[PDB]
Amino acid sequence: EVETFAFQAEIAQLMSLIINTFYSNKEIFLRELISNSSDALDKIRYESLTDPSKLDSGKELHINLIPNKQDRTLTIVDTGIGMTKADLINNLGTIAKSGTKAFMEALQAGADISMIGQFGVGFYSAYLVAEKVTVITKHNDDEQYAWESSAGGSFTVRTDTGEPMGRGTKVILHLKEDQTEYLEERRIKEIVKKHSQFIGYPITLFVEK
Ligand SMILES: c1cnc(-c2cn[nH]c2)cn1
Repeated sequence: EVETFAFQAEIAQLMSLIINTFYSNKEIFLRELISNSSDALDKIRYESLTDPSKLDSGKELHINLIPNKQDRTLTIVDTGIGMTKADLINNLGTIAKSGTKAFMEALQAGADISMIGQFGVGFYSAYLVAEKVTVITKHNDDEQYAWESSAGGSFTVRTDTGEPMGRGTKVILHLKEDQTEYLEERRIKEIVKKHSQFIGYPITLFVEK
């Protein structure tokens, strides 16, 4: 049972701009997704300070980077607070309408795409390198759901029957054919060292057989 939704016009405009603008510094997508994971881990940590049972779904707070050259996917896994179904539909827990508005005024006033995270819509930088993005998420107050979009103005939401997560979010980047450098160990290591050196959670880069 798959539900198909239309993006708000402003968000469709944001994704088309990310996809169509010539902009070589694509590597910032990873910084933005790791920063979102860190924000999500901060949220569940804060809730656990007054209610330890919030971590019954998983005590470990971490970020895993899982490249898969056979599937041509880069997966970013975190054990943060996760998102409800309502969060997923409402632009993955962002204020993307007003964030896009501010972002696009900044771009016409000197800014470049690498500053997207300052406007709260850094998730959509995934489409710098991915032709399709799948988001699997589990919030303590909801069931496990799968969000998916290949842009084109629509996204889908369905209950996820796959591997249970416990709690957190898994962003699966189905990479573009010419963006497979982000599956190489030394390239991922370089980007993490360059842009995410002060993230306060363990970031584990998985290796492949
Ligand atoms: C990218 C975008 N959003 C997230 C997230 C996780 N929990 N809540 C929001 C993670 N990575």
